[PDB]
Amino acid sequence: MPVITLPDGSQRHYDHAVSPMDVALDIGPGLAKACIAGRVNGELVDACDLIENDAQLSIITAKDEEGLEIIRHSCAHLLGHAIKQLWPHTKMAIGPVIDNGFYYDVDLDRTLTQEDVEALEKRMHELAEKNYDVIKKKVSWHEARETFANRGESYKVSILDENIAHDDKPGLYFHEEYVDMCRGPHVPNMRFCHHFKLMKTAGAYWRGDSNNKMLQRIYGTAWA
Repeated sequence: MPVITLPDGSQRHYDHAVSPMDVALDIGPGLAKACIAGRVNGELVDACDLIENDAQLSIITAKDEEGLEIIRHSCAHLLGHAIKQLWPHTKMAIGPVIDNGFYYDVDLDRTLTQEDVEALEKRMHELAEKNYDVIKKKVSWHEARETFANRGESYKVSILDENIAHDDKPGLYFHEEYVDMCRGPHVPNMRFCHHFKLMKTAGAYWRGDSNNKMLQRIYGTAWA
């Protein structure tokens, strides 16, 4: 039975857990439509994450700096969704947000040409424009590992094996048939990710170790 307090001091008593999106909808249709994520007791969370206990809540929109960052991060997932359709054998490594954009390091046997990059961006636009919902599932370390092992995503499995505590609960984000992993937040729907472009590609050793495989880094940027 959380008591939710908004920035303006108004309070909402609930007798069941509610998500930032649930509260946004209770306030108005416009706020719900603009909602990208939320901040609960100082922590950024996805719009679908349940608030079990009392908390200070604010709704994050595309007008917030945090919203822009989330849009950029989700565009990295979009790149994964698209590249796995074009070259299914591609393995996804790390795809973070950077100052003014994002990138994704990938393992594929095709040395990407400019035409390949353009084909990748075209597919990203086609997919984002379908305005599909991003489905989040909080899972155990073991469920996350199984999910990526079944997809043959060895780099994601390596991140779980070496970089994530076994008691951590990774967040899985489903983009239709594609799945990625992150602390997020991520957008609730791809309608928020229509403005982006891919830029250049470069090389980057996996884990910065020259003993490892040289991956291809694909850079892009996105905006509100």
